[PDB]
Amino acid sequence: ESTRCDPDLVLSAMVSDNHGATYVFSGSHYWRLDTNRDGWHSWPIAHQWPQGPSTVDAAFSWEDKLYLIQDTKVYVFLTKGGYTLVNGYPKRLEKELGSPPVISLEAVDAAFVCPGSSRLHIMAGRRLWWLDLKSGAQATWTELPWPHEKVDGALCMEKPLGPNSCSTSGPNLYLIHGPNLYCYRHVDKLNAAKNLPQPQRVSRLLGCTH
Ligand SMILES: [Cl-]
Ligand code: NA
Ligand code: NA
Repeated sequence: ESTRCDPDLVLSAMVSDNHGATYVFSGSHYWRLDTNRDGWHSWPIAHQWPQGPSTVDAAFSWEDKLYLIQDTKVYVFLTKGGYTLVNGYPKRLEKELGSPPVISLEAVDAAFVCPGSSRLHIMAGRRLWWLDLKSGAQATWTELPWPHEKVDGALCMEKPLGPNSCSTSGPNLYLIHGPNLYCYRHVDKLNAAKNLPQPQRVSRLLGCTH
């Protein structure tokens, strides 16, 4: 194969919840990879995020909150006992996270927060920033170097995506672009890299024969 094993499949976001549930988004649908083996059925976003966005451009989780971003709107859900939209959401992104100095963002491509950090990393185009989630809209975005010109989604977590990790100490840092899945051992490796790393294929991750 379905959209899953399609050569034109493009993912739009990745996120994992405080409980260990990992989701990969493709526009208006998603798949759940941390199942056990509950088919490879792709669900429409509303399946679990009843009142969320139509499509997801980026996603992250911090604490017991799961964030979904659509264009310039952010949706924040509590992961108490099922996802509940937070009162007052969604909100303009600048109202929640502030803004980079010289740019006015219209869309965001990827986001991630590594375990045991309150530092949100956000990417748009060939730019990558970090900001402190503890500072709300007053956050200062610091531009970091990296080797990517464009990404589709990102994810930082202790367990590996697929059978093998690329990090012995910290959590695995994953960036996706088109059919590729890249893994970095730490954010510093990401900032220091001059070439991209051998990618793994997303299709294989999605349970395809190739
Ligand atoms: Cl993302
Ligand atoms: Na994205
Ligand atoms: Na993400």
